[PDB]
Amino acid sequence: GMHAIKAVVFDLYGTLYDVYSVRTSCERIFPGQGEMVSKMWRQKQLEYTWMRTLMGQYQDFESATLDALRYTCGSLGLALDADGEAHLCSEYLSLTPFADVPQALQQLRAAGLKTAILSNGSRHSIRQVVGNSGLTNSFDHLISVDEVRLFKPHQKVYELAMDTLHLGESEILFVSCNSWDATGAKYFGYPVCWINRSNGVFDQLGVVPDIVVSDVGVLASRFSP
Amino acid sequence: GMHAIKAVVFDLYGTLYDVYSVRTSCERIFPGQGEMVSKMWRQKQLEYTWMRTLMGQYQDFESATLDALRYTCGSLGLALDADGEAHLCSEYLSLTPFADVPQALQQLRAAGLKTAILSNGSRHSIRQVVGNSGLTNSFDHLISVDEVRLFKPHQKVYELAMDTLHLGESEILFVSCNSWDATGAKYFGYPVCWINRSNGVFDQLGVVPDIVVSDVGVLASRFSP
Ligand code: NI
Ligand code: NI
Repeated sequence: GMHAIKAVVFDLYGTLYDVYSVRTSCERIFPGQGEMVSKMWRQKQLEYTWMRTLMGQYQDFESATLDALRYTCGSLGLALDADGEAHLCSEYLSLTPFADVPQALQQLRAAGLKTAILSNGSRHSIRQVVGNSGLTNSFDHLISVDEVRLFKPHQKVYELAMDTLHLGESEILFVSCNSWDATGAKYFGYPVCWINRSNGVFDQLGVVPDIVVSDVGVLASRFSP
Repeated sequence: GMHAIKAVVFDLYGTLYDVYSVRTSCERIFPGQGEMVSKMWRQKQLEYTWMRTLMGQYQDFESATLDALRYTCGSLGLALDADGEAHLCSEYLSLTPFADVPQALQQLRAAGLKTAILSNGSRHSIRQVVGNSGLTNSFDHLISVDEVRLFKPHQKVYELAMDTLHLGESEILFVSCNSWDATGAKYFGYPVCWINRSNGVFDQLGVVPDIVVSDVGVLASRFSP
């Protein structure tokens, strides 16, 4: 009556879609160095979300992406012209979905559950990545931190899931591959499922995730129509 | 009147003291993985400070340091017992000052500049780092984030320098090697010095620092007795 999961809420980047899709195109421009440019870019992208929220300087995710691209190349000593910048950025809008995700999502819906994305992306960025993958019909709501002008893991961002879904905290399973994000949402109050894709270890940020699985299809296997 | 620099506020970790001085202890305990352990430990320490602040779950710098150390080891498959934690964690209370630092501090006071540390450190960790290196006399104020229960670069942290100095925003030159920290102060309102020791590039977080030098020694040489 208040205690059981009714909605599954996903982060977008790194749980549903692979942010290192962009390595292929970094590789073209910087031969030999696709992994490392793209590993740094993502890291500093996440850092800039954190720093701007802590500083009171919100700028949307596309902007933070560019700023992080620019730092990363200057930092690594690499020239990138305007056309490079433009193309590598446009590439964040067409990340590949992880291979378990489409079927996982059909089964979550088949088990009678609402589905939503809660993400640092702009409204546009989210619609591009989901739209470009053809999984537009798989989600009931697509929620952007645009709505509050603060990034994860600010507590006002997690609040948007329950307010959009009109559900209690215990009714929402928040799902993420990133520990620090599951941890934010758990402190907000949602039960949390950590996807441990990599065989790693949870953050020591004071909280143990309710559910741990190796992939979204496992998560899906947990529910019954 | 209220437009000229009167004090120099330093941050501690990575500007005054080398956070990688723990490297030799780490390499002894984890042979062949000591640099990695020292890099990741430090990076996850920073991320936990930013995470706790953003999630409203403050815990002091020493607690963060232990958390990060346990994460780091779990993540690398390195086992560590209770005594090894306590050992390595104690090493962080004894960081090594950069070469240039003590004499640069003697030279900045010799100009009638007030001098403070404003640090993410706890009241104990600050005293212990500054104290064990015998530099306690060179600072007029040791200020910890403990008085606000908020880590950098939250704007309330940067406020404490001007309140404790009883000075104007334009009369404090905040000095850090960490551009994200220099960036946070600048949005605060203080003029910043970015010390660029490693020879890199400043964050694309929308501000440009006011002075750049390569050393605190070089900075000290800009101030007349
Ligand atoms: Ni119930
Ligand atoms: Ni003046």
